[PDB]
Amino acid sequence: NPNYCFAGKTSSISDLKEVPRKNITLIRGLGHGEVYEGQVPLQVAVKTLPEVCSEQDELDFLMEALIISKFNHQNIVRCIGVSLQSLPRFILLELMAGGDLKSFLRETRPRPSSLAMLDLLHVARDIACGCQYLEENHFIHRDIAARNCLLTCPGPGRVAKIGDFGMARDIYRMLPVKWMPPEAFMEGIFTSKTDTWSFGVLLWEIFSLGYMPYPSKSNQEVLEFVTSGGRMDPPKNCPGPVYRIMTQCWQHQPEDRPNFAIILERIEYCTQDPDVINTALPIE
Ligand SMILES: C[C@@H](Oc1cc(-c2cccc(S(C)(=O)=O)c2)cnc1N)c1cc(F)ccc1N1NC=CN1
Repeated sequence: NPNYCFAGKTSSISDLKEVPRKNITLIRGLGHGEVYEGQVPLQVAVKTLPEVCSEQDELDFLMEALIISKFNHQNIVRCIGVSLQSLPRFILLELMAGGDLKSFLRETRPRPSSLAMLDLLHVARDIACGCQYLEENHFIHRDIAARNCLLTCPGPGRVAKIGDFGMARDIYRMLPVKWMPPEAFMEGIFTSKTDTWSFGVLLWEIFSLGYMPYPSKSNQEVLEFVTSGGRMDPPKNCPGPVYRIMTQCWQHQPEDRPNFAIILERIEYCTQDPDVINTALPIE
């Protein structure tokens, strides 16, 4: 059984909370291996490992379990436990009834039939807080993007959390190029400033209300665009103060990009600014 180290502490499969299979009930699919809504009553999202898999897939699954179980922060999805001693094997996560952030943005965007700038700034703050936690614990996420974030509920009290760690698990042992800084896809150098760049792209995703980054551009086109200094324009109706956070996250030199403490400070300032939060989002 392979070990996992986070924050200088070492854990193993034995440290995972094994939940008796008989105590676990599947309710319905949530999409995808496959993920189900379940009960243990505690509501859970149940990630499954296909029984037809390689020994490598099984190690990947175990490592994902260790990674999430060892985090402790309000903006990172909780792991209730695992069921690894029955097949198919389960990882049990906090059920985020709001679903993934990218689909939420698409589905909840203002129309003649609702969201405000403050809703978006709150999502941004939430994820930035999670990223700050990762940064201060020297963990590089490597794939900070709307598709990897979840919401506790559809309504105003929603809290956003980072909910997937598959890329980080792979690296611990298909590239998200549109979310990566120049030194990452060029030299394969990763640091906390890698996540800062990605957060800038997530910020664009959020204030565009769920558009794919670099509209009309392919991966290689983005690679060449970003490498030569190209940056995305502001999303429709995006306040200048918010766009300026994005452009700071996308500084070419990693040292010129803000850490997440500074990012959080800037998001907070935007939230206070009436001219920012009084700005209406577009209605499609
Ligand atoms: C592993 C999975 O975890 C979850 C999904 C949903 C969740 C996702 C979508 C919709 C709903 S719903 C129908 O209950 O509103 C709940 C709610 N809680 C989770 N803990 C997940 C984590 C992410 F960070 C991003 C996407 C997903 N998936 N995987 C398969 C589907 N989403």
